[PDB]
Amino acid sequence: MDEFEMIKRNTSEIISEEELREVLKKDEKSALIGFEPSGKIHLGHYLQIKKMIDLQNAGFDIIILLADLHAYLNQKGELDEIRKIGDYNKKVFEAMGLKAKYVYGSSFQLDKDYTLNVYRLALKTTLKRARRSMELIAREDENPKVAEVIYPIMQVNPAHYQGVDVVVGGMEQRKIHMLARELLPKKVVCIHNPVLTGLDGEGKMSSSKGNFIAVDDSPEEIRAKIKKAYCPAGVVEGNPIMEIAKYFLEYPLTIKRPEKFGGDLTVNSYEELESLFKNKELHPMDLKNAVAEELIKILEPIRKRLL
Ligand SMILES: N[C@@H](Cc1ccc2ccccc2c1)C(=O)O
Repeated sequence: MDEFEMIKRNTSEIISEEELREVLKKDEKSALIGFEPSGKIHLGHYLQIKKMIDLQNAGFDIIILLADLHAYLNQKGELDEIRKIGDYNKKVFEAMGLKAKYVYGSSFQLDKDYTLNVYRLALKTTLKRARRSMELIAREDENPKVAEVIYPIMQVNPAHYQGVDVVVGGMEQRKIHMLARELLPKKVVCIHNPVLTGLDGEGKMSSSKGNFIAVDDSPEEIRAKIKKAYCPAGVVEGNPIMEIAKYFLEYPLTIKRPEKFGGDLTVNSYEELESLFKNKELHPMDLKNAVAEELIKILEPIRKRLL
């Protein structure tokens, strides 16, 4: 893959690919991602950090916004607590091999000019649109709060995009990103990552929902987690184990199997893995065993580096 294709790889969308190519032509390029700090850093975060590392390899300076105040607004707790979690998060991303600069939302998001821009952009953003943009982001709430519609206008604040060529996030961010693209002086390139399915398989992988593999989980816990994971034969859609195989595993992948169930297998691409599986020629147990073991290896230097 040339640089663009390495960046494109495993992304759900790039807005736009022709803005991206324009950016690649510059020397100094910078890419931002923001995270509500999470108590556990899981494969969902790792997917995104891997993409930040792609960009880093392509010569981008990486900025990570530790979005404590957004996390406050999105009901994840008190600010001082969210900040400590953010410092943990920082440690985990650095363990992953990302070389980035880290900015804490609270350090600038209470400045008068920032706030004035929250208010300015609240006048330009409808309630309907704001609520729409948060459908995939908002904390579950029977009685949705005003905080919910403040969150996306804050996320579109020009201070976040000053000097940044590209913003990265999951597909759940896309409506907020489209709003920024409409409201800011400068259109920033959006690169969107896919959103991982939970181990249990209903919704998406989340720290607050107990359906995650944390990058620091021990080998034992990773096995037990992937043991109980949802993963039907021939069913590639919403299968977290196949997602793990697609997004984390290096190919060719040598799957282990007893001789009495076809013997050890080699798949030279995720494409090959997918057909073998969708043809009901690779059973869940065998895929599960192979994903658990390759994951442990993948994660080992991160978990050990975290000690
Ligand atoms: N909304 C994100 C956090 C988040 C908050 C503010 C941002 C500002 C600019 C670019 C990305 C940003 C991501 C989350 O769901 O974790």
